Amino acid sequence: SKEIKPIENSIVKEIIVKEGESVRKGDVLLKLTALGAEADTLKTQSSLLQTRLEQTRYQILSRSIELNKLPELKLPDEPYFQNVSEEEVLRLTSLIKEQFSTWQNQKYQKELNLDKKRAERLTILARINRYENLSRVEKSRLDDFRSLLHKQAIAKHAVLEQENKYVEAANELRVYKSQLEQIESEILSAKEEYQLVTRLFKNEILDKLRQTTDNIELLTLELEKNEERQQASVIRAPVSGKVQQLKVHTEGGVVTTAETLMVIVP
Ligand SMILES: [Zn+2]
Repeated sequence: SKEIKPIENSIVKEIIVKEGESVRKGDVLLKLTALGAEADTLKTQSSLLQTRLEQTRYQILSRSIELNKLPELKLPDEPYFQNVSEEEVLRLTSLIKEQFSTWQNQKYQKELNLDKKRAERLTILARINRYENLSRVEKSRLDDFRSLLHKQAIAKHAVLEQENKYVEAANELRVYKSQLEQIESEILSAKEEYQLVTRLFKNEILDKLRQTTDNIELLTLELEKNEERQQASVIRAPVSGKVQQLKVHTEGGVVTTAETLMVIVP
């Protein structure tokens, strides 16, 4: 007495009723899935898996920053990590290893420069000490010399050459002191270069981790829509009675909203 049509163009997921079967109002007759829903959901799920792999990547790298060494490169076994291919895991671990290696090498280069500057500073300090001691010695010998001038116990020539020696010592000292100031400045700059590497690495990891979080959020919303559309529609008997004129026996075939799948009499 009443015709049964699908609310939307779909695929016959399950045929529960047979021809001539008696059903009550509310009994399930047919379950349908909307066309193209499973493929869409599959796509969204794939994207989710990828984004989560990336999330794992940047989490591991952040941890490696905190440890200055890589943690164990394994996926946690959570339900979103149930359909991961060997290729995806390999790609993940390779990416992690390569980024960590590059970071470490950059650090080591800047640290190398810094250490070179430190060694140079040590050398400069040694020279400064040397010529300060030399300067003072020549100055004292010269002072002893030049008032022997005023008691005419020494030649002017000896005085001139001692003054020459002292002057050279003092000039060398001044030069190396200036060099000390400059190298100290360069050491400061080198420290800032060394620190900048890890600073930027840490920042970039935080940024990417945030991005993956946002992406997981949006993809989750899209997945929610997909799951809402994909969930099987159930057709329940609007009245109790007999199933007649059933024109559906193939699971997996297409039915349209204009098609009468069966009638329930009366
Ligand atoms: Zn001379």
